Amino acid sequence: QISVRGLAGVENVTELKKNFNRHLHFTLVKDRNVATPRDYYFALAHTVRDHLVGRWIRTQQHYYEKDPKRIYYLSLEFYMGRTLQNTMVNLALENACDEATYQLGLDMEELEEIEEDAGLGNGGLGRLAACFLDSMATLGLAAYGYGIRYEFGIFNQKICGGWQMEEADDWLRYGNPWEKARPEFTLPVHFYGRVEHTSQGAKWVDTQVVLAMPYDTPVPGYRNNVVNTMRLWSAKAPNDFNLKDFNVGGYIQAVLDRNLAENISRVLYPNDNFFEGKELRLKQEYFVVAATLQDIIRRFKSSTNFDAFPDKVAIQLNDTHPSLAIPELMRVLVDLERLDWDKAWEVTVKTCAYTNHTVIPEALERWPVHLLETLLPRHLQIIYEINQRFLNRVAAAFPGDVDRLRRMSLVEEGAVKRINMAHLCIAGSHAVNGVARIHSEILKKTIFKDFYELEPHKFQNKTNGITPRRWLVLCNPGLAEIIAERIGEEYISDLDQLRKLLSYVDDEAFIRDVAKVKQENKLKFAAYLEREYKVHINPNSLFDVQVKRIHEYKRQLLNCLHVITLYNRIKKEPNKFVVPRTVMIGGKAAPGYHMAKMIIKLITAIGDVVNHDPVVGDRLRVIFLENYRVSLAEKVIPAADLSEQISTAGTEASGTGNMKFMLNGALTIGTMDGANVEMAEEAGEENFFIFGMRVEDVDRLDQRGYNAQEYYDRIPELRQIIEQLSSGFFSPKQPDLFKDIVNMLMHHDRFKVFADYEEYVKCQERVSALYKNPREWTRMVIRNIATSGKFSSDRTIAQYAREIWGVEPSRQRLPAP
Amino acid sequence: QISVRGLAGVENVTELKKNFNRHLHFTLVKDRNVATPRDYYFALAHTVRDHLVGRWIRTQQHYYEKDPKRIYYLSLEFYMGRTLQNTMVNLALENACDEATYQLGLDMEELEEIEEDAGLGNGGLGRLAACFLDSMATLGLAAYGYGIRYEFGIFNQKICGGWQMEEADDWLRYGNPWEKARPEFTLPVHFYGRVEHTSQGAKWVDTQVVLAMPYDTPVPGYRNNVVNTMRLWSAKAPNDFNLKDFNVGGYIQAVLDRNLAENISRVLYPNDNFFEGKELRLKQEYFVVAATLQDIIRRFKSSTNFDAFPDKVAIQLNDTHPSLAIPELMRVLVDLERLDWDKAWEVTVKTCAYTNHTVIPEALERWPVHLLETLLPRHLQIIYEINQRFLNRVAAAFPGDVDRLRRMSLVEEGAVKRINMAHLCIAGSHAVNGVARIHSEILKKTIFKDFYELEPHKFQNKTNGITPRRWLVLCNPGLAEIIAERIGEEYISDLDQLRKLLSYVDDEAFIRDVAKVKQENKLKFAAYLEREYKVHINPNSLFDVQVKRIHEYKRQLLNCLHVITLYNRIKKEPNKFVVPRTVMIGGKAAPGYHMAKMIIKLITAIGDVVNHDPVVGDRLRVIFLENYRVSLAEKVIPAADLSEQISTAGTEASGTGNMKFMLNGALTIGTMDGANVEMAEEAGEENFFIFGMRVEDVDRLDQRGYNAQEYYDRIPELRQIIEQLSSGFFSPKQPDLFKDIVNMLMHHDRFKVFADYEEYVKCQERVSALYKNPREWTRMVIRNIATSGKFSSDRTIAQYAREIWGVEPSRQRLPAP
Ligand SMILES: *Cc1c(COP(=O)(O)O)cnc(C)c1O
Ligand SMILES: *Cc1c(COP(=O)(O)O)cnc(C)c1O
Ligand SMILES: CC(=O)N[C@@H]1O[C@H](CO)[C@@H](O)[C@H](O)[C@H]1O
Ligand SMILES: CC(=O)N[C@@H]1O[C@H](CO)[C@@H](O)[C@H](O)[C@H]1O
Repeated sequence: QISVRGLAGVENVTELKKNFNRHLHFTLVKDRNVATPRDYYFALAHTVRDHLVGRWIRTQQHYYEKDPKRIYYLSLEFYMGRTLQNTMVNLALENACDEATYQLGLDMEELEEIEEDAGLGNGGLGRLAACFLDSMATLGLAAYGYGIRYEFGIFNQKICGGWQMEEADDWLRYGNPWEKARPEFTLPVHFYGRVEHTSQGAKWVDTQVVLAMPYDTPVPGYRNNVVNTMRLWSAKAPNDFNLKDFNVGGYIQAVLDRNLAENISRVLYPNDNFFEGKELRLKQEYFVVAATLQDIIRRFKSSTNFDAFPDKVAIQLNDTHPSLAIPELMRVLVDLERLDWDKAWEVTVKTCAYTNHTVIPEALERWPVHLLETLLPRHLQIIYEINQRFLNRVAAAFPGDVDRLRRMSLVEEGAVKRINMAHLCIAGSHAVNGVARIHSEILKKTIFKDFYELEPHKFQNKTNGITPRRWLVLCNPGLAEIIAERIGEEYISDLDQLRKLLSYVDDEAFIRDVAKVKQENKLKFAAYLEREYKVHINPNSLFDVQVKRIHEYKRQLLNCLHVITLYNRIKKEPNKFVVPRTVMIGGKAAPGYHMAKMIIKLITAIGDVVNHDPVVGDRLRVIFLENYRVSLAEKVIPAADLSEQISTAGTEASGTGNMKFMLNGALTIGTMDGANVEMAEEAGEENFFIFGMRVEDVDRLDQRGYNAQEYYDRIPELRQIIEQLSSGFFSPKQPDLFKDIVNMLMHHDRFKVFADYEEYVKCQERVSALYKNPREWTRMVIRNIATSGKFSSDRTIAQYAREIWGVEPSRQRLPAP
Repeated sequence: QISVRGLAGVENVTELKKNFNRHLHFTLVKDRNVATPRDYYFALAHTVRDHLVGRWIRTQQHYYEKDPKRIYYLSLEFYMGRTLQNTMVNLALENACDEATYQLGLDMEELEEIEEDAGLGNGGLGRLAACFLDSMATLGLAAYGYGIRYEFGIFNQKICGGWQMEEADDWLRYGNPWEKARPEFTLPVHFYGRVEHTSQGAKWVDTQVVLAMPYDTPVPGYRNNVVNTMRLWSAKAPNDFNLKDFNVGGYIQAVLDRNLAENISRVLYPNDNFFEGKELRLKQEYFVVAATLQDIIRRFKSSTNFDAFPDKVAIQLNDTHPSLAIPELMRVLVDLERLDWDKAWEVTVKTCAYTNHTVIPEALERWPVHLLETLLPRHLQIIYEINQRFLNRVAAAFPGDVDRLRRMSLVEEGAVKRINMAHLCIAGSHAVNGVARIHSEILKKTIFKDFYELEPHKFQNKTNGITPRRWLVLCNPGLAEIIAERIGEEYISDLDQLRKLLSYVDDEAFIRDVAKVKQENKLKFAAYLEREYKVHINPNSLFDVQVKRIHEYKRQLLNCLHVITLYNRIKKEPNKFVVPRTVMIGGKAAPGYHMAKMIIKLITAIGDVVNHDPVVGDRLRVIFLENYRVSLAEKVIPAADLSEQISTAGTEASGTGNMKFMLNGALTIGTMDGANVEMAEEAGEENFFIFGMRVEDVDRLDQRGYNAQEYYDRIPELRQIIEQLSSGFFSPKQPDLFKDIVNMLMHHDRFKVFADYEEYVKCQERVSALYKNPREWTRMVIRNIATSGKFSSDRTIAQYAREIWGVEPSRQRLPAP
């Protein structure tokens, strides 16, 4: 039992064992003779859950009594992962439960592996929302996460014949012990219908009604007894009209068709940085917004002058997905509360804040007018009015600038009329932020330049972060322990204290412990790999890892080119020494993203060749990590030596995986993109492996005109690789299998893979040179870990609180349980 | 607190209050400040449930140890109603819980009204299965009820403008504390596909797979610590093929289409005594049978010579709904276990028993061959083989009788080929029974005459019954108490002891108590009527009740004719004295049964006229009891004076509502149909109000030819009624509203309403004459209650056990909890 895992004191262990047996009997209705590992997992989950309830109830009672300003984080994604260990960590019950289960003859770590991941997110955006919820609770903010309870989260990825196969993530199959259904708080949501203009105001009538049933999940802060709530809405059909609309096609059919309204919360769209304008997605977006706003207003009216609304409520929009909150708030205030437009607008603007997460054009939401027209007629009218008044403001500030007017319009003209949701968000929010310094600057200099010129005060930066609880203490206890031994435990909730480790960079003892922990993590992971999936990696090789969603801008393809280069160099000089490497690439491709699926096949195709070449031996291995998800991230990241963050400069808004690797003892090879810039700034550029074009360089190349052929003609090693791909060297039975990839690299590569190839290969050689010197590699690692403090989501949330929401974070512990 | 409700002893009450608060806090996550009545209901339900778990686990462990013969009751319907009070009654916790909640400042009776009915049945057939489960547990049989967990049970009936409106019964909305999901025991069910004949046997391949997930509900016996199980299957789509069948229409659509396989357990077909040959119904029937048989075999292989199978297993088929169990058992034994046909057939016949519940032709299941052909190709082949071998047996016993062969064939020739499931059941079962003596005789003399001649030994009778726990102790505690005061509590599990009450028929004290209880029940119900539904009945009037499903054979129309007769007689002689009556009619009509819906409208239309006629006053009231269901039956039956059981002789197989009224102190007016015959036999015909044609009389009339016109021409009062209906007297704004009803009564009444009119009216006059003499009315009531013992489902189950299943019932209490 390690120090940071809490105390396992007599009374506690005895009490836990007692309650464990209680739940196994009464809750699961089983006895020790027929109980399976899953039964034991659930008995433990219910036992831990019990310790959470008391504090959950008083935290909420507390907010009712003190009535502080409330923060509502709206997101269509919350990538939570597993909850058991995280709950134990935050409640300081890990060692007690470990002992209690040990005495019951059970291995707690094998029980934890039974829990299903709550994968209600695609990647970075969804996981950021999860880290934020943790930090808001740890900082004592009266915050509520609001989203959708998808019955099917991100699909489980299977690799068959080297190809990605998708299968439904039935995560609720065995039940979810963490959520609490609150059917009593069900709210109605309206769709379709038409607008009627009456004597006093407009009325939205003849609508289809769908019920929103909330499920609450507790979010515990770190050892402060604060337990906030994440409320997820589930779609339910009403019992009437969805059957009472008589004169029709039969009783049975009417009941079966209920699964037409309930499909709204059925599944998560599996896209990462890609907009898909489907009606079902729009319905989901309005569903979460409509239900949430009614809940917010209801809670407020308990706290009718809405002038104080902005003082008691803050609504944060995670991307444009929940952008309809702006016109919906206006609708309720104008149509239902009967406030004058101007007054309602003032309240709305002061209440909403918008966070932008990307500059990629194919990721921006632009909804066709005909869709909004049919599904939400009243909102479309409100949007037109907002646009009209906004453009009048622009025209007054920039007289005669007619092109500026069309550029800033919320309504985009063309083949099909569309509403630019990003423009909607900027107009209706008092604050707009990017997620990394370089991203926020790009927003002001390019994409939102016109808006910045009109309202410079709205634009801000809030560099992303990750929670040190899940991403250090939970997944890397070994490291957290050796750190605690030197500087105490205070850093867990004050990551900046990791800087104290700088005075240990020359400590022979510490250097040895740091390296020891990494080695243990690698052996641990190397074992998991065989135990599950039967694979052959060598724990002595350099663990080169690139895990994140598969996307062309992420450039998994550049990594592939390097891997093939290494392979060719070995075959050319077989008996020459090279630092052994285990290259691991993992990530999911969106089901309808062809090129992404082709990239996965190439990676496995390369492994098929490299992993079975006698001459290579155990000097180079290429493994594709199947079903990359939060729980897998918690295993591979602590075991990594090299972190690949190689997106084309200017494409990765921030990145968060980069921060996770830095905190866990891996060195980083990457481009000056997103948060990589600030990470290098914090650690010192001489302690980072930076390469490739900077944003300025990419722009030059575009002015010039990118011609991949040039690089192909002047770089022999690159030419060889392309010829191997084209000739079928990696696909014997299908010679032209990778023709699309080659065609893209050569004629229409929007991300300039070839442009950074030479610089990349050279930088990688420097990485291999340092790995040869264990002591110096580890000292550089220490300098990275020691300067990763700025990337704690606690820092990020404290900035949102003070600069956007107008609330003060607190580390004060709540009056016990 | 009344005696029969158990003890409320210090330690128990203290413990219950403690656990109540425990669940309210930890389970519901609420505190006394925000808890609603529903929250309190759930805290109490979980508290009572806890006392059930211990015994449930040891009962099952007990069956595993002693390995007795097991009884499997297969039914597509289980009309359970509410579970809270029933559980308390059977565990002897009613007074303790009453006191415990009282001390917590809560009214337990108002909490009980919050529980939703588990309406997984249509009427008599489904409720019989529920009473049987109770009796099997009370008699210590190792029995399991197997059915389907419909997410939508029988629709909730609303009356709008006098018409029936249907709305979805979302009974699981707030959760079900009584069931326990057992996802670990999920089993696959196959559909479609094709048959392949290989070297060694036939193979069913290329099928669609649907998963069957079981949910277990505890069934406690009466104070014997026995807790049996009712396992209900829920449909689940697999995560693969229902997504892995690549090369198709999109990821999102594939996930949404999962609600194509899961629709199997979505809703209960709302038909009572009416066959609807839809594919979805056939899928439900096979779904329950396939999942159940695999579960049975699996449990057996734990108990490979299947020769002992019939000694360890008994399968009871409730009607033909689960008839596919016969060919499915053969399929598994022949195709999977590789037993020779003859051996497999011997086992199947000795294992299965069939109970027939009706002789109405439109209720008999006859599935089109093309349906079975496409959905279950292997089963169709097995059915043909069974038929072939059965007909060879018939041909050998009755040489040259070619018409007998076509009459007995399982395959029905004609416009469309169909399989007669009843013939299938008789051929593949070792016992076939009717549900009342007269019904069982009709089966042998008519419908199944040919089969009886071939195998006389298979035909039996098992008169239906009702459980005295729910239908006396639970719904009429007042009566159970005054009975217990005189003869003890032993009768609750030995109803025959009620005969001792015969020696109290002249007891002035008892006569007074009996009448007092009825009066209290009527006041109680008269109040409920106003509290809910705002209505005006008078507690001093005779409560004339007819509650059951609306159907032409049940003759609610004959009752209507009498009601109109009374009304007309009053209008003719306003100032003449007549015994005051409150006529109550209630019941649901199947959504697609036009005539049934028209009958409901007529009843309310009559009330509209009669209830607002100044001259009538409070002498006659016509009320339509909305949403008749089990919970409503528990309220109205104890309050009834007159029970209407007036089906056309030979149409009501047994009836069970008739038994409920008899046990609760109501006199009966009825035809010699179903169990009415045996009830009159037991009580003495001079203590029953019998009228109308007997079965023999109906047959004569059919030989003759039924001509309604004759009765219309010779009965002035009847003529007047028909003319009032035709002229629009009961539908002013729609003069011909009831044209269909009149047309039917006059030209195509299959149930001869007019033929029994005169006899009915006269009998009703005799009922009014006796009601005028309180003392004599009550003495006759006592003679009915005292002779209702034979109708306890404990008697019924004991007979099934000894004469069909080959097992001995036991009243021995299980070794405590
Ligand atoms: C942290 C995380 C991400 C984000 O990784 P990036 O490299 O920033 O894209 C994606 N998926 C999972 C499961 C994560 O844990
Ligand atoms: C007992 C019962 C029935 C059966 O009544 P019959 O008059 O035999 O048709 C039908 N419905 C409910 C809810 C019952 O309690
Ligand atoms: C649309 C979307 O998911 N954008 C992503 O948001 C996360 C969290 O801010 C960033 O780290 C990532 O670089 C950016 O691509
Ligand atoms: C098909 C069907 O529901 N038949 C019914 O079965 C119940 C229970 O046996 C009988 O009481 C009733 O008279 C009979 O009509």
